[PDB]
Amino acid sequence: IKTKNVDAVFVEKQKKILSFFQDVSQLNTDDEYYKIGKDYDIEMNMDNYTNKKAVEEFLKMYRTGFMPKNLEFSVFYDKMRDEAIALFHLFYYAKDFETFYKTACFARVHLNQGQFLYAFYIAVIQRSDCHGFVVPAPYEVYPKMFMNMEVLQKIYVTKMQDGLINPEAAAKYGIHKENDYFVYKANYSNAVLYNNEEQRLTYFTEDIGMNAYYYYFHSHLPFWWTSEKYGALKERRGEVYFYFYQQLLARYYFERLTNGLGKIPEFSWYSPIKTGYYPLMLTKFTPFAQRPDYYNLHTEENYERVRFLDTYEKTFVQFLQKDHFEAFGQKIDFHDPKAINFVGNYWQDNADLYGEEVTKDYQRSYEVFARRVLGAAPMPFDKYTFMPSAMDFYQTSLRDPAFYQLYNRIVEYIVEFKQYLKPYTQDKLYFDGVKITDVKVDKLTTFFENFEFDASNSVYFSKEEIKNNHVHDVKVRQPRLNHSPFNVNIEVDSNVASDAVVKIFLAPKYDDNGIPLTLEDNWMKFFELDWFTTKLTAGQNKIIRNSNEFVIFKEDSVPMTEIMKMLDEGKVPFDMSEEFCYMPKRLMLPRGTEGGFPFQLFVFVYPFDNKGKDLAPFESFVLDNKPLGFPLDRPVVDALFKVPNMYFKDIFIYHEGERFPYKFNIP
Amino acid sequence: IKTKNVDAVFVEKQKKILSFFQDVSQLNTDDEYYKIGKDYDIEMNMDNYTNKKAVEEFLKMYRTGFMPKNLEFSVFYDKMRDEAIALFHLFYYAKDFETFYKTACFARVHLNQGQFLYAFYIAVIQRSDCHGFVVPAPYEVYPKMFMNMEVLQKIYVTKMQDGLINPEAAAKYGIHKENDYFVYKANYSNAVLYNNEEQRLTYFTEDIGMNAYYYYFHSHLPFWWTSEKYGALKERRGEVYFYFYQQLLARYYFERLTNGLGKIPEFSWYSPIKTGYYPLMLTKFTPFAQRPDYYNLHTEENYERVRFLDTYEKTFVQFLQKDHFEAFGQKIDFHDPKAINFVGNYWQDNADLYGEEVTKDYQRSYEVFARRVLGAAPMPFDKYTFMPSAMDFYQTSLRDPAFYQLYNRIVEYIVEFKQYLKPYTQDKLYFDGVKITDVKVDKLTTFFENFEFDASNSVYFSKEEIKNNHVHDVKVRQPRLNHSPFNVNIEVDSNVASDAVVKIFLAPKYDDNGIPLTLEDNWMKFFELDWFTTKLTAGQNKIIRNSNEFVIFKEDSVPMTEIMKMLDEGKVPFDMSEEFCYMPKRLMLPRGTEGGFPFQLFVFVYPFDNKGKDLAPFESFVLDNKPLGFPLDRPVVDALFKVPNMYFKDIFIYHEGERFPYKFNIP
Ligand code: NA
Ligand code: NA
Repeated sequence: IKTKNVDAVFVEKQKKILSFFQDVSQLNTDDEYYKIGKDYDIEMNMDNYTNKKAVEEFLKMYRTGFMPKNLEFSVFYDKMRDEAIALFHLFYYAKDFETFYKTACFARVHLNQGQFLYAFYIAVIQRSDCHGFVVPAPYEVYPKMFMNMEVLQKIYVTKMQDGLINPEAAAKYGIHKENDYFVYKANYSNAVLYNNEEQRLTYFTEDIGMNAYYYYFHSHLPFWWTSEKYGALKERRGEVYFYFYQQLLARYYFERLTNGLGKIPEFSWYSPIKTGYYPLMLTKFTPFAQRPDYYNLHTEENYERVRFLDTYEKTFVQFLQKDHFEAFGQKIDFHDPKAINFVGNYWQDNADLYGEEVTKDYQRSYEVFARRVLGAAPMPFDKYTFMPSAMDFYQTSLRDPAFYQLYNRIVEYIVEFKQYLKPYTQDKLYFDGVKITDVKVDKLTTFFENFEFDASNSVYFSKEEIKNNHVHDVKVRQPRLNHSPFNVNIEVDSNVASDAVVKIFLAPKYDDNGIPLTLEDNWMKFFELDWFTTKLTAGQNKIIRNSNEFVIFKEDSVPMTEIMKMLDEGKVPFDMSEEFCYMPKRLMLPRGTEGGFPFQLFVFVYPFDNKGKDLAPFESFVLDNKPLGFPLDRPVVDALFKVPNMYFKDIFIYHEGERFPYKFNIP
Repeated sequence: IKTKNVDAVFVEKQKKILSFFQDVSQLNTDDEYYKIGKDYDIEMNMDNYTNKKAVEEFLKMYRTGFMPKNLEFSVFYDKMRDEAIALFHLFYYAKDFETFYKTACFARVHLNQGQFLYAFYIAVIQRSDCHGFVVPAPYEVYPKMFMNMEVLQKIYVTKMQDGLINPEAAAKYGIHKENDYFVYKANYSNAVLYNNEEQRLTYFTEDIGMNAYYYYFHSHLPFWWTSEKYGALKERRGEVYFYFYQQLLARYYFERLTNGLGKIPEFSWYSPIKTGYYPLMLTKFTPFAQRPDYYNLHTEENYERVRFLDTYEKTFVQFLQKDHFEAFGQKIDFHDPKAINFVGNYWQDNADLYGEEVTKDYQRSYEVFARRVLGAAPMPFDKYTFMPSAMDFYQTSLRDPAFYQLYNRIVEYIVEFKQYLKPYTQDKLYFDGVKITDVKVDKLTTFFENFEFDASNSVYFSKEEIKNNHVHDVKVRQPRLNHSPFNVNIEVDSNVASDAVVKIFLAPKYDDNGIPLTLEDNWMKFFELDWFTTKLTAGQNKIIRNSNEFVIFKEDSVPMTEIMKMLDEGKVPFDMSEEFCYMPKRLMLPRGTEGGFPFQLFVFVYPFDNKGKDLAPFESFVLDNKPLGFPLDRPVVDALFKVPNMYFKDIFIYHEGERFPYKFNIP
């Protein structure tokens, strides 16, 4: 739908990129990438990389040996990570497109496909020549990680059988051929297993968009890499960390509310953890590890891990006990809101915490080991051989209740810091002579709709079938949440011509007992929907803002084949070219109820720095230096806070149509 | 066997020394030491001590009162320790031999014998005039701590009875008279009790040599005393600590392997500990404390102790979290391998950790309290009255599985530091133009053989019997492990005349599942056998090294009576005069199996600093400043490591003869 135009030169480059996301598990020896790949000599091309040191390091490490082709790559393990990072450096410091391309061809040919794709996807994102380029949605690149094993197996069965043996029989199982695609209907995990109440939320926690979303978040801004590239953004890194989780968690909490599930559970490393996770997914070697209910974190195997983790926390508790201290070669003062940077970087243990370009093995990650122990897997066999859990991958992390429980813990500690900050005062927040006299919102209505994604990358083909470009294409379809578009009409009385910023937040109305929600202690349950600017004339004004224009969300990724068609028309998708790392639009609202679950909308209008000139979106945010999530980035005091340029509207989220996703999947 | 010659002046002094290790529990009032002892006045002789402050402190403390004669001294308790240290200062700062001697005479006469012997043994070792002198093996001085109570009681019975009542009946019990010695055959603890699998290792963990060995290690270099005396060695103290345990533990792990017992168990102070220890030993007041299986460390009595211990560890975890920090008035950087000193001193909490000559009560020992809580004894009655456990003494410490579990924990934390160090590079380790083309090793064969030790010091005599120099002498005999001597023939191709160092390590082949062992993660399971130097000529060379010449081990101590005979022949034992603090030779190999348990030998040849001059052993090590355990003192990367001057030979440890020690002790 929303597109953008592109010259034949961009087209050739884009198709070259996408060729690496096409048949990922296998090698076409006839194909151009293979000829290039097989014999390409990095050493002879040394002067075609910006950074000799990087390439040397790569050749060293590579001649030493990388991970093998049959294993499962995860970034959370040292040696694999380092291999990946070196490969990435290689892609990144390539002189030009051509060399980068030749470098990929090599790596595709010579290396573990998981490692390669991790590296490449990030390089494409992070390279400056490649800004403007497009990467396929992660569920197409790694489809095996966006579906339960039931479906995956059905796919393999159908392929072994070279088609359906009894079409009518297959239809009972949600399998049918549609033109030259085989289509699998896919149920969420709780259609087959309801082990605890968390399964109530599967349509969210398993939603291929939510998971892809987290995968983008990491890809844009990996914990091991410095934010150097982004210049000024670097000094805000910590801020972005906290914001991302605090937002995600708020959105998650909304889902919880509408399923009658309340606040996110706390755990202790010295105690068993009540909430299990039974992953219904596997790998060519092993199944993902399961965590039974009341799994005891404190066993022989974890004793040392727990020590480390306990210390990592106690250390931050000590920071909170002083207000000003020296850590990691910086001098920190918790009265300073800019210290959020340090705090965010502390918890993520990222490159910017130290002054470095990449993290080092001895700089041990709290998140890595939290994930590792929460994951409940047995100890890895060797460095390349471990039992995967959902927290070994960004594609799968959102699937485990424990994920939210972990980041909840971290975020909470970060707000323990936020308490140091002076609450915004009356006269910091006032917009003199402007008043929001009314807010009116359209119908807020959620629903489910079937969605298909191309899952072909999961299918293995034959020597003979590959040269024949024989087609066995696979689509997986499942109900995914969506909502109807809606308008927010804001009526404001500006005394005077002024330029304003309008901000829109969604928040809960009551807690799960009907206690109405007070800002004083519920400010962090506010989810930001929109940020925009408006000319405000004297007298009466009215802004109309449509949920499609909301800046914080994106449209669904277009499939590769569709992107591929658009390229022949000098076209490319807009949203995928620029706006990929945002939350998908359909998920903005939690699942409402047939009778209208109560939330509230917080509209806030405040003075914009004129510019004296015309305005464009991206730099317009950077010109006003308000902290992310303003004015709800720190504790509020209700009475000191409320003001005429604020408005709170009680709203109701309805749901229409079929309420349970499995009803779509009925034979 | 290996002896050395000595003038009549040394002889008189040596016999004077040994007279204090002769009848230790009783006083001969007719004897010369007593006459001297009883009336000797320290105050009047004040000007015969180097250090007035020391002697004053002694007289103060002594007039206050020392520990009583009937109790059991341990160095791990404050007040007793301080008394000991003061006594030691007195012995140490004596002007000359004569005064030192007069000082001992006094202390023997006036003080607790345990305290006295602890003090004296160390003073003899540490005094410069006394270098060259010889101390009896600890199992002769403290025989009660090198045998189970069954045997001790048999000794007392036979003495009360003034001999054997029915020789034939006694023979059933492993008791018989042999000339004028009464001989007791002694079984290891598991012949009478197999409470858990650790009992499989008793022939090692109870071996009187291994235990004596640890006792020497402490005596040479007590945690409470500065390494000032040893000059340059002081800056290496921490290094020696880690090395000693890391070596001992490796040797221990070997024993584990050949008994099918695997890796050393981890514990938690907040959890019960699975491995019990049932000491079969006692004291004139009480039995040693027992730790049942699944003994809970976390009870009211230990709550505070655990806090302290937990903190002591968390503190080091924090050091690891920074790489560079200030602690104990030093600035530490963990990228610097010399920081090992600080690290070793941190864990031992020794005098050199602070800048001091002796430790102070307020400088609370991690090892002391770890020992105390692991020991499972109830809380001491008063300062001189406690229930002993095997970890209250260096003579007994090796007997408890918990000992290895403790030092394992510590060592592991220290290798967590070792990860900071940059792995030796290809060109640090290469020996250009030299190549080990072959290694061939003789038959590696272990066996048991009966060993006797004079245990007479455990026998109480009569007023009448003492003046009559009536003889009731006691020998304890038990099978102890040994092995056949063997040659390592190393074939090397030196391009050129060079001087080299050869090093020999013993290491495991597989883990307990048959996974072959990779240096990357098994470097710390390498046990160093030999360090020597060789002229290497151009063309083909071959070094032949015999296990007797291996520098790291020693021959068995000669008994006092035998030493006593040698003195009448202007002779003294060589090994006991210089080489006492080394591991006994017989234990170098773990117990093999009748069919050949697999290990491997690592030979490594590297360039020696010419000297331009002739070479002697002790300073030849100090001229090349390679860290202890080079090249295996830090993590290795297999591929970066291997080199032509290295060689790895698969080897097999056979065992011959009777496999179980109890079969020697059969009536
Ligand atoms: Na939590
Ligand atoms: Na341990």
